[PDB]
Amino acid sequence: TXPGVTXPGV
Amino acid sequence: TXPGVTXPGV
DNA sequence: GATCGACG
DNA sequence: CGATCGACG
Repeated sequence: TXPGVTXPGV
Repeated sequence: TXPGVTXPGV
């Protein structure tokens, strides 16, 4: 996720 | 699929 | 991070 | 055609 907590996705 | 019956996938 | 989202 | 298809941070 994110960042943070990428995306998703990427 | 295949082709035939792409891949999967692509 | 959370049973992750977006190319024949 | 196919089949709850399968493989970039």
